[PDB]
Amino acid sequence: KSDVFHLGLTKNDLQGAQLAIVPGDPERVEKIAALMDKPVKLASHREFTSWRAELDGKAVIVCSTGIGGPSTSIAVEELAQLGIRTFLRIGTTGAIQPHINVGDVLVTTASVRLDGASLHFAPMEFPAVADFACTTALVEAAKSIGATTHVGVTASSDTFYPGQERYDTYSGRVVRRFKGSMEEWQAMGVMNYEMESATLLTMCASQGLRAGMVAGVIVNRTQQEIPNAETMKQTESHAVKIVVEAARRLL
Amino acid sequence: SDVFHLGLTKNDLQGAQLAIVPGDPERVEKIAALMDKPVKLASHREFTSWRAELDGKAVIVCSTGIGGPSTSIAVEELAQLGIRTFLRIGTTGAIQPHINVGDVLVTTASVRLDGASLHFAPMEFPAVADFACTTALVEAAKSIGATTHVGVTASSDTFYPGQERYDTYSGRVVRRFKGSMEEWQAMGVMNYEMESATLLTMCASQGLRAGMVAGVIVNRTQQEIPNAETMKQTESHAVKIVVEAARRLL
Amino acid sequence: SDVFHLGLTKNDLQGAQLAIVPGDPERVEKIAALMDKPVKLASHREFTSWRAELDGKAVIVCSTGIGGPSTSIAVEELAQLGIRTFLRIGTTGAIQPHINVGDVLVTTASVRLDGASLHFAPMEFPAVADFACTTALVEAAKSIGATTHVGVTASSDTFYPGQERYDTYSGRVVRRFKGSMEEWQAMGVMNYEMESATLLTMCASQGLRAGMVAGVIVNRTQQEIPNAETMESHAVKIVVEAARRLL
Amino acid sequence: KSDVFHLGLTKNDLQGAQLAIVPGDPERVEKIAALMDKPVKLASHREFTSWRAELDGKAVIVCSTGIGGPSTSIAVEELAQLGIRTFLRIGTTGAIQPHINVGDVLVTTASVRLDGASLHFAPMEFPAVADFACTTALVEAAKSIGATTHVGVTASSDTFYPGQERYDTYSGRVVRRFKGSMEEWQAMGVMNYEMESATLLTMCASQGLRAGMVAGVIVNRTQNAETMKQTESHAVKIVVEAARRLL
Amino acid sequence: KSDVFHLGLTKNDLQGAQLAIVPGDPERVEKIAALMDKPVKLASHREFTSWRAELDGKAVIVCSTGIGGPSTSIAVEELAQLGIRTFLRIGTTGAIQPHINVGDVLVTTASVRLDGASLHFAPMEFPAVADFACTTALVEAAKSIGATTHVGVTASSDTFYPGQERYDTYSGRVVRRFKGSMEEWQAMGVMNYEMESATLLTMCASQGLRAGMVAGVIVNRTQESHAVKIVVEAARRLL
Amino acid sequence: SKSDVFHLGLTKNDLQGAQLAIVPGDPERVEKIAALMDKPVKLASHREFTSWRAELDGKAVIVCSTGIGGPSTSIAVEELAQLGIRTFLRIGTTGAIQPHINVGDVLVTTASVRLDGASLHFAPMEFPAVADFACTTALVEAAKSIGATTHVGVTASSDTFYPGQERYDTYSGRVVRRFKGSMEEWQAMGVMNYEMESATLLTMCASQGLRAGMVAGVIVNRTQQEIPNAETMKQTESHAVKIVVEAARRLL
Ligand SMILES: O=c1ccn2c(n1)O[C@H]1[C@H](O)[C@@H](CO)O[C@H]12
Ligand SMILES: O=c1ccn2c(n1)O[C@H]1[C@H](O)[C@@H](CO)O[C@H]12
Ligand SMILES: [K+]
Ligand SMILES: [K+]
Ligand SMILES: [K+]
Repeated sequence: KSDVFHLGLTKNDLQGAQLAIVPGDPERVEKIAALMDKPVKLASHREFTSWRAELDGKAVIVCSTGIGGPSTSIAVEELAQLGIRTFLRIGTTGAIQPHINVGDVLVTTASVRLDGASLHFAPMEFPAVADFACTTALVEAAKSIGATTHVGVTASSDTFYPGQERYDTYSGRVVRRFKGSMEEWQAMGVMNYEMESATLLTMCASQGLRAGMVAGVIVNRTQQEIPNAETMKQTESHAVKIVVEAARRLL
Repeated sequence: SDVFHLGLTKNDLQGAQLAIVPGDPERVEKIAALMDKPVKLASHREFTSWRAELDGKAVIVCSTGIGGPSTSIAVEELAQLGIRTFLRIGTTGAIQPHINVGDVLVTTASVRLDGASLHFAPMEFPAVADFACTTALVEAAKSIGATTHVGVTASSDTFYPGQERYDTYSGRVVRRFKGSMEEWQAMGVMNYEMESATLLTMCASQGLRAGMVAGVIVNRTQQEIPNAETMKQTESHAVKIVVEAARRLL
Repeated sequence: SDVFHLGLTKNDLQGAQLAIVPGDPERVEKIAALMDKPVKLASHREFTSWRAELDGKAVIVCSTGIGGPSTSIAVEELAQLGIRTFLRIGTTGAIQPHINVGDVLVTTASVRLDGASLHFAPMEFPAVADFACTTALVEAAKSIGATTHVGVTASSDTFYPGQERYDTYSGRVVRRFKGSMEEWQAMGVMNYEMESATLLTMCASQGLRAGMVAGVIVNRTQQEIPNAETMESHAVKIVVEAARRLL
Repeated sequence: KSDVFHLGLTKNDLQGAQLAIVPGDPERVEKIAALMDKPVKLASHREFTSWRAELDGKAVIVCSTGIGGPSTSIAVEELAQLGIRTFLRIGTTGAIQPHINVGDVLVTTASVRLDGASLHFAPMEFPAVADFACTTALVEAAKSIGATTHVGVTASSDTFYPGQERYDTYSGRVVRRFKGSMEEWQAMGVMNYEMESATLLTMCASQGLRAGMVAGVIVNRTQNAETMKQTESHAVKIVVEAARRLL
Repeated sequence: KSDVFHLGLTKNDLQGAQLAIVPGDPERVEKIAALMDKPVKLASHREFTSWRAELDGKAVIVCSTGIGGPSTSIAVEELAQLGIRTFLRIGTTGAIQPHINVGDVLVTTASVRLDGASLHFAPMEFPAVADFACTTALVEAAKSIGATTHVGVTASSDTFYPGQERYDTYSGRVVRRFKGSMEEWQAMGVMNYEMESATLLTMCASQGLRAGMVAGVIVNRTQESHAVKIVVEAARRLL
Repeated sequence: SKSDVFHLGLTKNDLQGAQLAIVPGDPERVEKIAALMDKPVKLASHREFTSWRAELDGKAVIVCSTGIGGPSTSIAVEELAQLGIRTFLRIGTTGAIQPHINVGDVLVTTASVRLDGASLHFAPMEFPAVADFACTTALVEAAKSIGATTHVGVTASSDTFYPGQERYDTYSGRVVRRFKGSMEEWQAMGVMNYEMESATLLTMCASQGLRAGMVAGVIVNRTQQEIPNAETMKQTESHAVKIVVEAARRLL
């Protein structure tokens, strides 16, 4: 029994939930859901793992999107069908600005559309802009936690390699369009790359859905250290604490 | 004297770092008179500039004229003079049935139906407002009890075809814009105006802060032409909001 | 009155079918004063409009302000008012080493580096001047004896990055425009300005006649901004003589 | 532990393999592997589950891509880093031609690029084309198996909904560009919609890698479970047999 | 021998010519040349047939381009290599405005770039604009010949069928882009369709060569000798 | 004057039931391709469109030139399809851009980089300029039958011979921004060669239910110094022509 093609969920399964937290990794779903009351596994199909839970007496969904806009668009669409109206994406990310450290938290106001799925919802002229309420909740939750936060634009790429101008690859080549592109995003003040927000934010802002995006900085292109596992795990839980507190303000 | 178009010098600004940029040169005077020590600085072309003081802090008011090109000149030369924050105040025609004339719109980002924004960033880049600025605008409109709508604005290089107006000399709109208004409407776009895409883009991609607020004068979905007195209170209302917002950003 | 921006009525025009359209409102009166019976009409925003008379015919002078968007407003509403021929007089930056400040440039067509022209025709459509208007402009220029250059113009939505000026706040220009000036120059492009692409496209694609002429106030192969200070009535007298031939 | 960032694989894991079969669904990896000799699990991370097997004494990889071009581009790139030079996508699909029925097998010569990831590898003018040897192998194996086979173009979309012009959705609207697009693909002779091939074929064709695609039609858009299953098993047999001819 | 790859012409063959009249049809070259002094056949390769004649004691070239921008661009480049600096195209065309009649002469000021080759010389933003002295000579020649002449914008298409929105084809299909395009061109005041001017004009205007465009109307979509005489007389004025 | 089509000057009767056409660019090459077949006979010649009929294993086959470029290619293909042709085999010569490809080698195109304008008149840029599988198979097999050294892959199809193939030895010596550094990119992407008709041919056929294939003889290598004389070039041309005819046999 399922009301949607991919997620293997019913409207009944949601228990009146209208907000979902949407990480990329199916394995981070339970860990996120465990921070709320009465966490319970719902379904798991392909890259879509969903759990339901409770915040302040209200039902909340946690569901993975997988990597990239296409699978993200499927989860967002099918959750919307089942009644979700607010989406909070939590992620990890690599920063392209020197002044941003591993451990910091990024809140995305809007994304550069280096994806394709967003164009399936709005013409490129349309802004991949986050919901103001969502962004406010995220920024506020970050501050009441004491996290060092940066708010601004994020480049959202359909690839991990060429679209983020990595040259350490099989071909060692990046297509004309992306040559010298990172230095250009940096000069334009772009904070980071990730791979889902352009699709998420465009498809929501153009369909009367609310969307927010927050991420933990676990690496920095422009820095020379690495550094290590324990801070990456620590920062991750920061962002996770943050997205849950934000969700609390939006219920 | 220092910049080509505005005819202003670094000295004229008095260490001012924030600017309110209306479109109408004739509205500059008024906005500035709402603050302490209003003083006229210059007037060239569509650029009239005044200095004023807000909580003891120098602030500039400078008209942009209609459209991205002249806006982009005003902002650039002001940034050259030290301005880092820009708050646009304007008038708009709502295109959502639920938005009544006299409402206040705060723009988080704009649909880029202009050309000047492309001179700063490729189309993929979001014409997104600065968070602090948008927050200040929202909190000002609320503290003043204005019915506020917060969302996306379609920013057009034309008043007529780009906003799909057919009541014209030619009566035709180019293919790309045939059926575009209903599209924007279905997408939740609040309104049309003609500067924010250039503004938000050129600021967000150059390390400058920008926000925009506007008062609704018309509604492309309602039939009653607005009351000549409501439009006036609304404008002064949007103007009250932008001035209050600037205080938070000083 | 009859229109949303200009504050004009058909009556104000007095049967005028031609308009001279400069950018700066503060020189509308100065152009009007070259003709007979100049009378100010209106002034709202960047649109200052005057009426004059040339060889016993009514002529309008109305400023566009800087850029296609306000130009598109002026042109459209003037058209509603009955204007069918538009002659733009402007200032410009030369990108060819041999063009002197004070020279008169007549534009056959423009490189569309704007956005407003796209609101009238797809990019494939040429931003081309009306041939009668261009002939009148060239013929009038030959009458005056001005050092004149005829050809293509780059029309930009910005004064700075779109014309590849680097002396700016950021000192950077977006990828699209890096090394663009050199390319227009190699293509034989004469100059930069900010309104002709919009004007010529919206007119050529709506059955309206349009001409374009400008005085050089900077050579960009030398510097980004004029000194200047400076101090071309030549282009202005040419646009008036031209309008004379088109009445 | 790992030579790549996502797949969690080292070169040793491939045991010299140069060919990978790439399904989308991580849970179909075992079943495909199970058709070959000495099938063994390798790793599972995110949507990337990988198995190794053997075909006529040669090491073969099966690795899922997840849904869509972005994750696909990661799987292919990292596998290429591990030494894979030939990629065969196996899939399920919905036909958009009236003459293409469920149970049929489609071999894709090239794809309509309705995705974003292909552009990170080559400009839009570049063909998202399959490698000829792979296509030959897939076609010949299908003929060997007796499958009703269609060889041609496929539409590859970054979405399952608007990009395939579905309206039975939360918004009930499809963006301008995709309005009436299905009927156009149909009149152009396009066989089907799926979600990975544009990325897969473009990134391979522009990087000296071989790629091909076969899929089973389980559904027709213009108009049961057990016959859906029996079809997939046949398209799966097809890809495995084609793999043999490419080793 | 030849100094160029396709035309099979030598610089010597031009005898100093600096102006070319460029028809589309190779079979039309001889006819045009025979309206001038001392017409001599030069070469004939692929769709490029070239003659030399003499006009007012000046060497002039007549060279066919074939149909379409690509071969047109080959002929122009290779003629420019041989010293040609001025190109006048003479063509046939279908008018798309009710007021233009078959037998009328059209002079093109600029073209809608519905082609590909023009993009090999300038970005789409660049106008496919004709040279002013050439357009002037064509317009003044038209008066001399006594032809009903319209001056304005031409739609230059890479195809004869779908790009001119013809549906009477094998497929009966025209691609999204060109569905409803003819009516829009008409509403924009576009005069006619043809297939070479966008390329010709763009490549000349962006490379410092002079080009002009004139054509006889052979059909009107809403329902050649003059044009040839005009192009020859205009060539006189440009020597 | 008896033609069912606007340009070609051909009637259906002329085809005598033919359903396949060989479509070279050069009008002068039509006669010589038909000469590899039985009972060849000239049908017509108008503009750059010269056509012959001939027999292959007892079946009527058309040979018709397209002229240089997608526009006249698009006319020749459309009007022949009207006449009944359903399969098109283009044979050309080409300049290779890969060092490993030798002059005299033969290229079979699986799909083309669309550096043309005519293709867009049949399908948006997203659509692949891809060859029919049967035709490509026929050409590859035929290449083996003849014994040619064959490469199969992607071709760059450009609307110009000069700036679009990044040639600088020109009147202007200028190459527009889009094409600056393009040959090096195509090379890096594995593209085999440049030519000027295939993007149009392949797109219009693949998006209109027609079959099309592309084979070419390499008469020059852009990466190499030495340029072969007409003798070895004519020799190359012969091989490709033999291959297109042999390939046609398998498609009848
Ligand atoms: O380099 C120059 C010189 C003059 N102009 C210019 N660029 O653009 C034109 C603007 O409308 C206006 C802005 O200065 O004046 C024109
Ligand atoms: O509608 C028309 C009518 C005539 N022409 C045309 N389009 O294009 C020109 C081609 O060179 C050639 C193709 O028929 O003839 C010209
Ligand atoms: K995925
Ligand atoms: K203005
Ligand atoms: K040709």
